[PDB]
Amino acid sequence: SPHYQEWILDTIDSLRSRKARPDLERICRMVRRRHGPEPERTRAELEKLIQQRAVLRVSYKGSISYRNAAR
DNA sequence: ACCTGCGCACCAT
DNA sequence: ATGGTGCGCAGGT
Repeated sequence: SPHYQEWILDTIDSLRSRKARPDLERICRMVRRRHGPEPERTRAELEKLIQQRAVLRVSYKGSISYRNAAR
């Protein structure tokens, strides 16, 4: 889908907005419920966003989080 | 189960 | 100091 990048970035923003860690599990869970795709597909799309440096994967306070690079 | 809301301690700069 | 972050809950669907 052409909207997948926006789906993931909006999900990261929404998890930050409710003060929840944007980890892989919550990102995949929210994309599935909002839009349909299975976690395997969201994992693959997220990896593309990391290679494009649109999303940053960081370790923070002992766990991995994903950051919207535009923010 | 599912979801959102949030105070404030924590962390890099 | 700044100014973003998310634990550990409360509370609703």
